[PDB]
Amino acid sequence: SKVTTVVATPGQGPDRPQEVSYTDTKVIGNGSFGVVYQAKLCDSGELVAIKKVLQDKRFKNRELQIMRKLDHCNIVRLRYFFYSSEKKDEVYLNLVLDYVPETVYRVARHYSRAKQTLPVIYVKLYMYQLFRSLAYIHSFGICHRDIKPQNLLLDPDTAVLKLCDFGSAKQLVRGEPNVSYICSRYYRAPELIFGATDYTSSIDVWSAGCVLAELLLGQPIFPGDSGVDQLVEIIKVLGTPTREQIREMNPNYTFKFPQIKAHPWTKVFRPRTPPEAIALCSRLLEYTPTARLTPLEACAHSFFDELRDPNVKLPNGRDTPALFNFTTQELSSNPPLATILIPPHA
Repeated sequence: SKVTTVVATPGQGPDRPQEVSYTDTKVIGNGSFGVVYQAKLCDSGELVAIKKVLQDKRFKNRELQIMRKLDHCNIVRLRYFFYSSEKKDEVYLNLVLDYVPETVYRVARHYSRAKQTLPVIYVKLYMYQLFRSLAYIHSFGICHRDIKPQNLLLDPDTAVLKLCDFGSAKQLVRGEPNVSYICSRYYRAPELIFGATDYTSSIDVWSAGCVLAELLLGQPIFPGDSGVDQLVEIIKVLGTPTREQIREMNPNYTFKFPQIKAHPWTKVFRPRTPPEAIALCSRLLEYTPTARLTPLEACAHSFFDELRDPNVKLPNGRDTPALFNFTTQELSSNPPLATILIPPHA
């Protein structure tokens, strides 16, 4: 019934605002983040998302500034943004984003409620796409700081994955400190749990490594409602961290801990799990942050060879989505991998 018309600046490109118009405005959800809507652009009939947060008098919005610098097919694209007015005599930023209809969390839960596990092909597609999006944003020095299944949108028909929510994202610089209260419960890296403030982008990776294990296992790998609990689940799997490992994570703590041996990664997963899946996990979920693979080194991992097979298709008969359209930016961390990341037939 209702057509809202606004004058919005576009996400990227030059600063030249246009008349955008939309209708069918539904709440998708709301939380600490503010409110997220769905709506339908009057022109294309194309669906979009609108994230509405209150705007600080004092400062320019961080999430906005980051979103404008980003363009990559595995990351929700900021189409437009505008300023408007639930709390009166005050100013709201509105980000108009790509709409993506599912989330990994919901899909994962669907498979779980049905006592089944996601087919490994879908794990392979999704994790690979997530590892690219990190590869990209990390190359700008930007850390997302809140990797978890809910922030992984999906189109079930096209198998495209898009990372979302940059509300916690920030650029890490060596020698600047950073607040250690930023990851979500099951996915925090140990350095964070221990309250370190000299952490690096390798936190985003430890999280992905949790998302992987979650998808293979059908339930969270390192659950717990307290730091202590999470830490005991971690030690159960990785074994007692050494002195050298603790210093690498957080110097101020080098507590004592329970002396537990490592339950070999092969004994952690269901029996017909692929060993490359396991192999990958073990290199992602490392105590020492510098020992963790980088996101690009992940994409080039064996687990992902099937995606580079020239005959791969989706179970529904369609082609796999863009997997190979790397840019110079994405590759800057380590350009030789192109020889493995871009396969003969692409």
